[PDB]
Amino acid sequence: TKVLHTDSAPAAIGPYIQGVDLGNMVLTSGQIPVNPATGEVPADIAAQARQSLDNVKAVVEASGLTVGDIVKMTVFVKDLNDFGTVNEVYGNFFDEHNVAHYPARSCVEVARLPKDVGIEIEAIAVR
Amino acid sequence: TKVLHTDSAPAAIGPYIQGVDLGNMVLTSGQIPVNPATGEVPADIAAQARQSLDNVKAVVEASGLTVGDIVKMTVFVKDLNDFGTVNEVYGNFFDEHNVAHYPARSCVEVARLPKDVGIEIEAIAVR
Amino acid sequence: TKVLHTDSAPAAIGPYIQGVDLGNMVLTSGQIPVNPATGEVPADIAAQARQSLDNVKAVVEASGLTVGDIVKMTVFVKDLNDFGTVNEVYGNFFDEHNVAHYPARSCVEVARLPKDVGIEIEAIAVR
Ligand SMILES: [Ca+2]
Ligand SMILES: [Ca+2]
Ligand SMILES: [Mg+2]
Repeated sequence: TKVLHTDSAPAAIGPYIQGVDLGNMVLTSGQIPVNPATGEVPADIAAQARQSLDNVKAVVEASGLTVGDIVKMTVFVKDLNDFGTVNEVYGNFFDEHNVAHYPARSCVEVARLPKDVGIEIEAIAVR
Repeated sequence: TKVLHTDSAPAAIGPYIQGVDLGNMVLTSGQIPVNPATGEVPADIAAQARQSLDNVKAVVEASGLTVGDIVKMTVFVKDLNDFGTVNEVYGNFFDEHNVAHYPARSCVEVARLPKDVGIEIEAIAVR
Repeated sequence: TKVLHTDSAPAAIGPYIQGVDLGNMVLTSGQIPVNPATGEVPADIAAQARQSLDNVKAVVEASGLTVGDIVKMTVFVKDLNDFGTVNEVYGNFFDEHNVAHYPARSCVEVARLPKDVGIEIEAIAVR
């Protein structure tokens, strides 16, 4: 087991690590749309969706793996009315990374997220 | 890793795959109560719980595994007040498949689900 | 695979097991803050958080592993306004167990939890 840490994902400010490498599998903590360079969250959902995805990417890359190694993700959103926009950003993100296939996924609307963000994404990648 | 696909589960009409086979473990995407042949969702929760479970079963079976190979399920519901009905159907489904033991499970009521369905279920199975 | 059972975690009263041991990984069912000795749930969120964590620990210990082997946990809460208290208890718990590092984590506010509890936690541990 190895702790994953990267300055390209929001700093772990609390009792948790950004992600963990189990050897054959990598698990990331749920990533909120905080910009790692400023500590701020963009106002619009499209930008938040892309920021969370970029954060997931940073944690996965810290293990030496790539976006294409992601096999499952869970997407928690604050409002499914924005699902069209989130899916568009989400699909485009994987397309832009030239992945062989999209990962398996679960998506649900929650009552609230940390810092009142509109989305949180956790992922599983395999080596 | 291998992509899982079956006509017995709702077609992936978004940026995701039905499930993934990691060799030792199989992970399904969250399955909603859509009838794969008609694209329709039954009106009552008992029927929806049944359809989602059948969908999960289809994805797991696509890997060559069975319902008895499921080790963990996460059940997201729209209403814990229907938990009596959901719990009945859930237990019945596993009993009908003559499993040695029920899987580990987490159940929570979410704020909303894709397509305004009443339940979404994701599963982990092992070979 | 092996079924995990312990009298130190709430009794599985339904179609599920407390946890499962897959050999290299242990998965616990979501643990609610029920005190296994009395069957009661404490009123305050701090007590509930510690009770759920102790229940998770009990399931993990039933496999032969320890708190230090926990690598990922998902924390579902009924109210994020109680998150300062939950993080406090959560960090204190791992600190008291002298873990080398905190595990990866995802935290979201749900609409409702079984028995109307304020927190539910599920964990993954590795051997
Ligand atoms: Ca496009
Ligand atoms: Ca709602
Ligand atoms: Mg109701």
